[PDB]
Amino acid sequence: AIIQLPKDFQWGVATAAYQIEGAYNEDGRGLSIWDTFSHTPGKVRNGDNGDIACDSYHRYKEDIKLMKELGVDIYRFSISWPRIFPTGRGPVNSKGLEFYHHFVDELIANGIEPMCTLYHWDLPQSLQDIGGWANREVVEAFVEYSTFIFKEFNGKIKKWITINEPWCISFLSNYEGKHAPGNHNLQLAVTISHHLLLAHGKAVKAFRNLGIEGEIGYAPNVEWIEPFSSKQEDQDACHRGMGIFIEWFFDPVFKGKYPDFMLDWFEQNGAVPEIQEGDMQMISQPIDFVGINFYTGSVGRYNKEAGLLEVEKINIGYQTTDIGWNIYPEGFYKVLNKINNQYGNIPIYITENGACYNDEVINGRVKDEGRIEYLKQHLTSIRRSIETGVNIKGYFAWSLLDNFEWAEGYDMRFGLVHINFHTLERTKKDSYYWYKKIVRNRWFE
Repeated sequence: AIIQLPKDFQWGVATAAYQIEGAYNEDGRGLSIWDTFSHTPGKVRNGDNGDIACDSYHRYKEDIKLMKELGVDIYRFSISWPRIFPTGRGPVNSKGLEFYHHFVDELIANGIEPMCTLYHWDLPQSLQDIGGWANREVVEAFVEYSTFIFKEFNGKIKKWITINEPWCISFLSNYEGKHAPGNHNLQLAVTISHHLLLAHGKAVKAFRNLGIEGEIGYAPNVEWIEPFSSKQEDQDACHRGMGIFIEWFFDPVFKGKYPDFMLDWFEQNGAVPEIQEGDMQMISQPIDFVGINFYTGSVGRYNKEAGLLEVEKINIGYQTTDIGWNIYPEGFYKVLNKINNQYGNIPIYITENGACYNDEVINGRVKDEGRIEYLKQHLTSIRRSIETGVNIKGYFAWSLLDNFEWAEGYDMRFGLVHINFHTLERTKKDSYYWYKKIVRNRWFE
């Protein structure tokens, strides 16, 4: 069966600063909460950290050459906030600011549009010292940082993401404690989630006010959770299971409200977001597009002992990637429909989609056919979604390079390009060559 993507469909790859850059204490860069966290005993598998990573701070021209051969239209990357403002505020670090000027200019020189994520989890440790995202001064510090970057790049970067995956920044980082800074407190996570939406809306209003050229959105991750049965308790369990990703972070942006079923559930569990007057009006700024990060899904069954949301996620027969995530391309199609039906025809970029497969170099080749199959399946769901009328503009494969995968360290590879983390040698995988052909041909079988 032939799958054909539209002529105007945009192809990209995506990375994040702390995951690839390295040079963590060079050219004036201050520490982030992920520097602190990954050097804390027991927080990252194998004691990995992002001190060196792929060393893409230095080798960014070698990485840009990889992308021109690949043929992508857009490159999604992030800016390290503590590389621009080592303390989060105050004096600009000139070497860090010029690094991204050299990068963006060389990108455009090679014919690649930049898409910039302002915040991809590397909060300056100086700001975490005063409470981090729990402190509304850090929200303001984000606006001032974004404003600096907007003005600094108004000619060159025309696609912008404020906050990447606020669900991870808040709940995964401050309730489950698995990501930096590693707290375990539901009320704190609930309030931090509100502050991230506030930081986003303020960054958006700044973008408008200053008349920056281009378009701006944010990049939530979402899952599809299919009800185990028609029983109401299973329907509600899945409503909650997806609502923590979708309604909780989309309703404030699109409808100016938090969903009542989530508010009531949180309240029964002792948490209420601390909303100050004018917050909701500031959150609900109009955005140009939404970035969807999608990897996985499941079937959900009500179970009173299944965590806070009381939903048991069941693998009813999916393949899994090497990090253990269900492969559920039909869920991808369904979740995009859910979003289109609830929030309208807003433009959508798939700002992340990819698979962990830990395939090694053998005779100079990486035979990662599992990754090719994953990409085929999710690009098929995107084609189905476009035909159903979802306003999908492009696709970013996660990731260009194998990189530092947060609490999993270097052992969980997502790249199209293999990285020897001892030698920093790059090796194009089979999926790189496949993606290259698909980006050019715009069809596959």
